[PDB]
Amino acid sequence: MRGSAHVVILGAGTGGMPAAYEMKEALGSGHEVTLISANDYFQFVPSNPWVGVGWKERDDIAFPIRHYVERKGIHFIAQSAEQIDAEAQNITLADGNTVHYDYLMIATGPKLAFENVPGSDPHEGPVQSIATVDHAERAFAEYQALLREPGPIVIGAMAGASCFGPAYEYAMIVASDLKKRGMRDKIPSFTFITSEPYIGHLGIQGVGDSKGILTKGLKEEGIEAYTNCKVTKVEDNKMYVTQVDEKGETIKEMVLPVKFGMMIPAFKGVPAVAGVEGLCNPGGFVLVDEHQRSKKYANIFAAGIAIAIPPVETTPVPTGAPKTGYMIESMVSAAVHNIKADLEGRKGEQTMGTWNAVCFADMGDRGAAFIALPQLKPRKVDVFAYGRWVHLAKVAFEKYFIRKMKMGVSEPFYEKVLFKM
Amino acid sequence: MRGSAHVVILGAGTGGMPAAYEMKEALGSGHEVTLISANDYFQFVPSNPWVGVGWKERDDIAFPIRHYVERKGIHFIAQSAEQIDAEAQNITLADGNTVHYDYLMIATGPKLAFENVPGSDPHEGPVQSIATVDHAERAFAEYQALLREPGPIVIGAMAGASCFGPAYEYAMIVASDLKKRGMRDKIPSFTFITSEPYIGHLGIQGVGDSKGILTKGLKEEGIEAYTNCKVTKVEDNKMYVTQVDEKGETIKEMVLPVKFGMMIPAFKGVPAVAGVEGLCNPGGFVLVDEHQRSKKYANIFAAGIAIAIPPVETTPVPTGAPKTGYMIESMVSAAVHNIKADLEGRKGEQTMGTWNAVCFADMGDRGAAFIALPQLKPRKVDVFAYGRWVHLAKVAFEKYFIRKMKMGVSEPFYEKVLFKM
Ligand SMILES: Cc1cc2nc3c(=O)[nH]c(=O)nc-3n(C[C@H](O)[C@H](O)[C@H](O)COP(=O)(O)OP(=O)(O)OC[C@H]3O[C@@H](n4cnc5c(N)ncnc54)[C@H](O)[C@@H]3O)c2cc1C
Ligand SMILES: Cc1cc2nc3c(=O)[nH]c(=O)nc-3n(C[C@H](O)[C@H](O)[C@H](O)COP(=O)(O)OP(=O)(O)OC[C@H]3O[C@@H](n4cnc5c(N)ncnc54)[C@H](O)[C@@H]3O)c2cc1C
Ligand SMILES: CCCCCCCCCCCCO[C@@H]1O[C@H](CO)[C@@H](O[C@H]2O[C@H](CO)[C@@H](O)[C@H](O)[C@H]2O)[C@H](O)[C@H]1O
Ligand SMILES: CCCCCCCCCCCCO[C@@H]1O[C@H](CO)[C@@H](O[C@H]2O[C@H](CO)[C@@H](O)[C@H](O)[C@H]2O)[C@H](O)[C@H]1O
Ligand SMILES: CCCCCCCCCCC1=C(C)C(=O)C(OC)=C(OC)C1=O
Ligand SMILES: CCCCCCCCCCC1=C(C)C(=O)C(OC)=C(OC)C1=O
Ligand SMILES: [S]
Ligand SMILES: [S]
Ligand SMILES: [S]
Ligand SMILES: [S]
Ligand SMILES: [S]
Ligand SMILES: [S]
Ligand SMILES: [S]
Ligand SMILES: [S]
Repeated sequence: MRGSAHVVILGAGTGGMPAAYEMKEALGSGHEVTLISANDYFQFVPSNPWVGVGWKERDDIAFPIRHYVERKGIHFIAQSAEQIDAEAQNITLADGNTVHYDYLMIATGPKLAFENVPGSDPHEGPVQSIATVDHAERAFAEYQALLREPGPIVIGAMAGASCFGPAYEYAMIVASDLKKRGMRDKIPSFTFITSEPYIGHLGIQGVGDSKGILTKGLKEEGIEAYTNCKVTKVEDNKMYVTQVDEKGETIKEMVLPVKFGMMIPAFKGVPAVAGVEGLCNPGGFVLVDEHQRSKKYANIFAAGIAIAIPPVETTPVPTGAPKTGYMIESMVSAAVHNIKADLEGRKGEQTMGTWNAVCFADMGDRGAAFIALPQLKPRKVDVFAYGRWVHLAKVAFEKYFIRKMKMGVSEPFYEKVLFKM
Repeated sequence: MRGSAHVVILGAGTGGMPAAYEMKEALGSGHEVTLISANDYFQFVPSNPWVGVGWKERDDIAFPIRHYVERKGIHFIAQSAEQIDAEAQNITLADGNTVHYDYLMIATGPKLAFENVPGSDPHEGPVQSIATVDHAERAFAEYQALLREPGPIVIGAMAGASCFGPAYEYAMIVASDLKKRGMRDKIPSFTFITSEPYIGHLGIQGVGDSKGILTKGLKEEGIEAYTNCKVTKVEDNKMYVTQVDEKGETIKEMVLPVKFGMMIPAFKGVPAVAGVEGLCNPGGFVLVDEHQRSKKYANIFAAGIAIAIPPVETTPVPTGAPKTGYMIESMVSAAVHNIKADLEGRKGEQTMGTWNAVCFADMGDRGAAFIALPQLKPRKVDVFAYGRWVHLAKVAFEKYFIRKMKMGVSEPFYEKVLFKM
């Protein structure tokens, strides 16, 4: 309402949860902050690969949202948005109720585009997913069925994927768990299929010695690896793969039987968001300016995987650059600051800052991590690390983030940097 | 004087220069700030290895101090301190004049302890030094004499050394320059001798894959490498080396002819500082608390290589941990803050923060760098990087630091971190 703006945050994930707390803290008691999300619980996404191999349980990485945001004055609606009318500024929920907003912050993350590859939906065949805790529990169930009846394994990343780290991670811990169960030698073949132009490209043209280190890691585990691949269909428990060369010409086709599989799908924008006229690019990603404001609607902002970021490279098989946690939080922080500014007359000048990608993968006793910025080479920081300490950092960060999501965030978030001061 | 404290900074190096500017900025017009140093010019130390192989000239890395600090209100005395009387609070200069102080900040850096190894002084034999621009110009002159009359090369680090990075760097660029001159095949032998327990220990128990990467680098260049070595004497152009095992027992002795050599010496405290009764440990390093205040004299502070830092490890051949640029600046910043606090009644609570080591080495087209913290394992950050980007960062940092040393420093120094914002 006038003088008491209603700010709605769509999606309670890595960007949306923090955004709700920060929005409420920034606006105070004079404004209404409503968080709307498809699930009633928060999940810590980077832990999903561990759930998928049974090293972690749902209860370790997820928790009910309601009580935590409500005690901060935030209204919570555990309902999926089905439709967004940007003119009337109304959101239609799954149950048919309508929520009005004065400002909308879209943090809806990715639609997992299984439809790009017929048969690839986790519910339609042997190719599973670890993108969400629901999918990862199902992936683990299929992993156990593999343990009962050993057969070929295929893990990797589809054409259009932008999130390659977790595929390597999942391949490695699957291999590790198989060894730990004395079951590794029962596996007929273990294949890694990726749309990357080379191993360890990671959608960012490589970082540090990612290529050499990931190549050697897969070889150490007896995992045969194919790059420049796109999967055309999954059918009769077989994966039809087409491999191209630098100029997109087919250099071979393959048919791989799959008893147990996991391919990271391409990400698109979720339907309620993509469905908003003039809001998104053809992928369903929100077109925003440097202030996280939609280029079409001045009272719509976006952060997280939901926003569109221009490519800088074009690979033989389509691939995308990842949108990772630290950059997401900078997007959120910026959106909250600029919305508050709007409420108080000013144009917020805050931006996301420099593009960066940061990723941590835990293999059990040791981890791998990278940091790359900015997007294009030569970079200011281009590092790849491996060791027990990376594992310890992942464990520590997970504990911290989950606690923050329960206790609330003021907050210039990453002051997890005073481990210096 | 009372109500107008006189603050003296001893030594105009990596810590002392910034300290003088920051002290003056922090105290203002009501207090006198005097900078006293042995040389009338500032030099950028990390560039010395390049001078030593002729890739850089003195004029690229050094400049006259006087006009730059004087225009900030800082008094400059280009004279070495010979004696410090901590009771009377008087400093005796080389020319016999005496300077009184109310507060003294010691930033005198290392005494290069050539006396530990008879014959090892650059002026007494073939073993040269790249620790200072004076030494590096002499090292380069000897390098040219090697070019005229090829003979064996020995590069490395003495027992008690704490600064290993530059030895590896110097070995690598010497090898590289020899190749570029079509002179590499004329060299009878190229040996690397270190007190480290293994290649790439770096006095910090290794960082990232420093061991594997430095080992392979030396092998690539046809440099034969010996660890756990101490040099007992240099005599008749021969280096007498003793190699021990884990328990300090001699496993062999060697006599290496040397036409051209460069060994990083052990560092001690400079004589004027070490000579102050009760100020220093037996190495001549100032004993300070976490606030950079001498444990004996409350109006004496210290920062940089001059302070004592307890060992965390004890190697078969004595070695030390390095004290590098970012930690030095945090020491300086702390000392300045706590001295100002003292002037205004309070006890400054500011500390150096977490121990860390950061180092950059430029090989020409590509560089190697590391970051390690804290000192003891398992670390929070333990990274080793290599690439063209490391080279670009070194080049950039040198330009920045030198410019800052001319323009002055307010200043919470490392905001060379807003390459993010
Ligand atoms: C397996 C995996 C591992 C990852 N590892 C890392 C890592 O190590 N480091 C790192 O920095 N990043 C990592 N990422 C990338 C990225 O940080 C995460 O994907 C992150 O969760 C993205 O945050 P988000 O807020 O944009 O989307 P999400 O966290 O997915 O949140 C989106 C939210 O919106 C909700 N939603 C969607 N549609 C609707 C709708 N119509 N109505 C209401 N709610 C809706 C969803 O339920 C969800 O709650 C990982 C990604 C995955 C998939
Ligand atoms: C070859 C080399 C490479 C290095 N590379 C790196 C690097 O890559 N990264 C990094 O972070 N660190 C590096 N270091 C380590 C460290 O950062 C430097 O040694 C740094 O210069 C130390 O700063 P300081 O202020 O303690 O001493 P210094 O910079 O040596 O300054 C001491 C000053 O005190 C003066 N002085 C000494 N005695 C007296 C006296 N009696 N009276 C008056 N003045 C006196 C000296 O002339 C000098 O000006 C390098 C060291 C060396 C030697
Ligand atoms: C985070 C995003 C990236 C993708 C996710 C993770 C992918 C899986 C990683 C597989 C790597 C396994 O392979 C491992 O690599 C490193 C090489 O750097 C080796 O380790 C080597 O360097 C490390 C330091 O970095 C040293 O501590 C170690 O002593 C040395 O041997 C290991 O001996 C090898 O076993
Ligand atoms: C900064 C303090 C440390 C000491 C100072 C410097 C010591 C000298 C460094 C010698 C290293 C030379 O050896 C070099 O190492 C790296 C391995 O990581 C290799 O490079 C490898 O990893 C890098 C990334 O980190 C990739 O960009 C590269 O494509 C890959 O081949 C090079 O092919 C090899 O030539
Ligand atoms: C340029 C700054 C990078 C941040 C590095 C320090 C600590 C944070 C690690 C990165 C990270 C972030 C930011 C993060 O938000 C996240 O969760 C989605 C992770 O997964 C575990 C991460 O690993
Ligand atoms: C933990 C923070 C580390 C700082 C990294 C970012 C940029 C600075 C590089 C380190 C460095 C410092 C601090 C530094 O003071 C210095 O000069 C003595 C260098 O030599 C070139 C350095 O390489
Ligand atoms: S997935
Ligand atoms: S990702
Ligand atoms: S990734
Ligand atoms: S990631
Ligand atoms: S040296
Ligand atoms: S050093
Ligand atoms: S070093
Ligand atoms: S260094």
